[PDB]
Amino acid sequence: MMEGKEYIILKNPIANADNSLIEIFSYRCTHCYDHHKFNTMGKVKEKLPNLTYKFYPVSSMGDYGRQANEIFAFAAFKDGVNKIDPTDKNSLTHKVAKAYFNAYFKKKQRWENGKNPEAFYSVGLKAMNVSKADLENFLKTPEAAELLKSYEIANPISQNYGTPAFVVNGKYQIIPSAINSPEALIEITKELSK
Repeated sequence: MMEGKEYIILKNPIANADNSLIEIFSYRCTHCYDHHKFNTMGKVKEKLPNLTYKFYPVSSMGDYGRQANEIFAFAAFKDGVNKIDPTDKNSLTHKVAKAYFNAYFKKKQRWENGKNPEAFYSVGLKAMNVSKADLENFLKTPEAAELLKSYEIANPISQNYGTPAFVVNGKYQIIPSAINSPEALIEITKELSK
């Protein structure tokens, strides 16, 4: 509960993020994979059901960060329409992250280092069971523009301590040395979110 020990105050806050825990992550981030395997954010949601939980991908990370942002924005949008929390293991967000984490870390896939975005999109499109056209049409919408703009802030936040980064109410990033357990993450989030 002390600035500079458990948390820092972001110089610029995430817009529209009151009463929320947001995980800034990358598909090519190993600890992000760990936190997905043990569904950390889902554990927080269980103990703090009334917060909003989001995942902000980091477009500046990986050869395909910019394409991943599109796919995750589409998953977030659809999870929203479907009223499934993105920390739910049945969400499209979770299914998409699982597929990319699996591909990147277990299969050591790199999709030709940036030269084959079609193969990269396909992992996410298959995971969501939608077509490339669905994605192209989503990307024409204002809802897509808003999600993709909101994700821009994940890039400067990721430079504070790397990924994953945990941001509460859009204003405070939990300092990673303070997160010694999901219990600690929950306690800190509960303190910072009131």
